[PDB]
Amino acid sequence: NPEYDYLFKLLLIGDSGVGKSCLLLRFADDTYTDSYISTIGVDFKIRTISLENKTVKLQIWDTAGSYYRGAHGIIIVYDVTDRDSFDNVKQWIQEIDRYAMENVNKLLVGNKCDLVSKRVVTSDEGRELADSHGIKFIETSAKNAYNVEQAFHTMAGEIKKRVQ
Ligand SMILES: Nc1nc2c(ncn2[C@@H]2O[C@H](COP(=O)(O)OP(=O)(O)O)[C@@H](O)[C@H]2O)c(=O)[nH]1
Ligand SMILES: [Mg+2]
Ligand SMILES: [Mg+2]
Ligand SMILES: [Mg+2]
Repeated sequence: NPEYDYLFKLLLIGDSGVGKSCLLLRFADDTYTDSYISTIGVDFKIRTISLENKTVKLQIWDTAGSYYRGAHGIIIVYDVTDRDSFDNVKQWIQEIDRYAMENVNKLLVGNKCDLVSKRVVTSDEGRELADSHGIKFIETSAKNAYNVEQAFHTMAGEIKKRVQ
């Protein structure tokens, strides 16, 4: 009996400091530290999930390579407390659309939503950007786990719809 029905390669991209590695560690290991992480110590993380009746193995990178790793899905992360990281999403997307797989799936993530007093990008602004690009949007906090599992499951769900 085969271990899994599907293998999906996922890449997290976005400006330095937005929480890409923290999002991965929370999802894959259910850990979080405020302490600086230069490297997670491995090239990628593996987690297996269930989608309807299918077992899906997720192979996830928090660093670019090929540059986009032949990813089936790309999670674009900004920090809701950092306006520059949000504006730069426009550039990340532009590069994905030109240089990643032609029909790669995309998800917009606004991270650090636990920091309500430091927020400078509204949820509505995040949603507007995602809508303009025809992609889904989710706000997360790696710190308290809010929406982290949902973000990756949502990404997997979008890929599955495309590959059947
Ligand atoms: N308050 C809060 N801080 C976060 C969150 N995620 C990451 N951080 C902080 O942001 C820093 C940068 O995160 P990191 O994962 O290294 O960002 P990366 O450069 O995109 O890989 C971390 O060291 C944490 O201090 C979050 O969800 N909430
Ligand atoms: Mg990192
Ligand atoms: Mg700027
Ligand atoms: Mg800058």
